[PDB]
Amino acid sequence: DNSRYTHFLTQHYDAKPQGRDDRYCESIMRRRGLTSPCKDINTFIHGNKRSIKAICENKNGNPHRENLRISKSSFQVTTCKLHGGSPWPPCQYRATAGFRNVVVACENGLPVHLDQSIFRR
Ligand SMILES: [N]
Ligand SMILES: [Pt+2]
Repeated sequence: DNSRYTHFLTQHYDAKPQGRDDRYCESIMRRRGLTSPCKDINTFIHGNKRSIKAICENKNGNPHRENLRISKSSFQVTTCKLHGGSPWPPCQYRATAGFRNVVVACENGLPVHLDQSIFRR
């Protein structure tokens, strides 16, 4: 099984978003099915899928806290934060474009969870 890996990618991977504005967040949250109810905060990693998997092995990661891993590389990311309001569509989102290392949980050398706490801030 890799269902938790492809689910991590649907929820937290966007290869090349072009524009990382409010409208982009509002669009992608709908496409990835995170608007029923409106997810309060969600982060998309950009760039190569290769380098995100490599976080699970010592090449591109370290141990972090209890169950997690933090990346050695920095990643282009966009955080989408809910304005208002209602936990029900329509969901408006504020986009914050960042560049830093990511915290994930790994299993079978694949990321299966993103720690959103480092992007709440
Ligand atoms: N996740
Ligand atoms: Pt998760």
